[PDB]
Amino acid sequence: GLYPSYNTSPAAPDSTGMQSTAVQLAGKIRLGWNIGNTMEAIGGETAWGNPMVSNELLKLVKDSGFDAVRIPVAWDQYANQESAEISAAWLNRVKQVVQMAIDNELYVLINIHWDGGWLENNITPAKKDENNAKQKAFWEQIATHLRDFDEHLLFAGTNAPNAENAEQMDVLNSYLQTFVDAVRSTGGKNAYRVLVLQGPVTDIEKTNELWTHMPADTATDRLMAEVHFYTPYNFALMRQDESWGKQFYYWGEGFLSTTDTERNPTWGEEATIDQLFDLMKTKFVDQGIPVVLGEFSAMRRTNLTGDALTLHLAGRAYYHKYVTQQALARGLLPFYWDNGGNDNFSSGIFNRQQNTVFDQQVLDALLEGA
Ligand SMILES: *[C@H]1O[C@H](CO)[C@@H](O[C@@H]2O[C@H](CO[C@H]3OC[C@@H](O)[C@H](O)[C@H]3O)[C@@H](O[C@@H]3O[C@H](CO[C@H]4OC[C@@H](O)[C@H](O)[C@H]4O)[C@@H](O[C@@H]4O[C@H](CO)[C@@H](O)[C@H](O)[C@H]4O)[C@H](O)[C@H]3O)[C@H](O)[C@H]2O)[C@H](O)[C@H]1F
Repeated sequence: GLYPSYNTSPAAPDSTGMQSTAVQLAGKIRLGWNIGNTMEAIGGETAWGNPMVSNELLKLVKDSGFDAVRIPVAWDQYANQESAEISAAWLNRVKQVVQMAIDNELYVLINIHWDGGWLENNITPAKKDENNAKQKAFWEQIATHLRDFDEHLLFAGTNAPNAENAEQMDVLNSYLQTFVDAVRSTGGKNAYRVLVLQGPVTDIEKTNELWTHMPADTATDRLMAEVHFYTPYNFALMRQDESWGKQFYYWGEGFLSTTDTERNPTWGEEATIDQLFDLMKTKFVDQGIPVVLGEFSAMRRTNLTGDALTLHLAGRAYYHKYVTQQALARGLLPFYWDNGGNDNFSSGIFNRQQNTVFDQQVLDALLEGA
């Protein structure tokens, strides 16, 4: 025992408000919104330029057409490093955000995010034992504190674990098992809660290649898989050209340039999106395991001027509709990655300071795809 036990009040198993299976719950969610760069920000909830989460925001998210929110949460910076005890004040703040999301009739997925990297960048044999110990200690606390919420609340054990090979995959399977056991151990509604497990690098191709089995669960039919999606990188995230490749400003049938043609895609088009999603349908969905698509977005390039900009914006919108639509058609639940920014290279579709829509075009694209 590196750390004390935090499974200090285990409760009797409680199935009340927990009647849905993972498949049934996935049936209720078609469009999801990440509260990005907020509860996971290093330095505090407001450290990365977003205000504290308010009811008014969650209300706008609901009223705009989202069924669910994914809330990235940081924990390690709030914990005593000797004991792994998480601040009581932080636990209550997270609980409070969950409560308000569930009061606006949203499903809610809470994780341990990148979190400064303690687990995420350490899917390795040398770190396996210490990280399991912290995974267990944190999840005991988070689950105990959030135990009484009904099936509107789901937990995801990690964010984007960096497992690049079979030996790292084995370590990841260990981290994911530690998460399930920790949560189930607390009892209460946590005996039945739907949990979400992440694939290697949350990458479709690597998941298809390395994923072996789901963790063992004392509960029946209560697990989902998770991947993320930024294909093609050159369009969605790349901000400068490199020796290895050029940025794409434009994407989709009908929105390609004839003037700056080096800025059209050379890969990662519709057929590729289709092919990648079909891998997750076969590995998971077709086997009765839904798949959460926890993170996707193509950033805005507002450093373009004139018809270049207009064309980028059209393709950028279509990209979000196509991903949303083609993911839903295959049993993946799309959660848009929103960082709150309204400036160049950002992904915020709301203006968080005013509780209004900043990017109506991408909002409509998402809803149409939905
Ligand atoms: C899936 O991928 C998503 C897309 O990459 C991830 O979201 C992105 O997260 C990074 C944080 O990265 C850490 O967590 C993820 C790990 O994979 C990384 O290895 C870690 O480094 C965010 O970057 C942070 O952004 C904040 C906020 O400001 C920026 O973003 C908003 C935009 O409007 C603005 O123009 C950007 O400047 C940065 O905080 C600011 O920093 C400056 C400089 O010190 C300071 O003046 C500001 O006051 C301060 O607010 C921060 O330094 C930067 O790391 C991405 O914005 C986010 O999209 C997702 O986490 C992953 F799971």
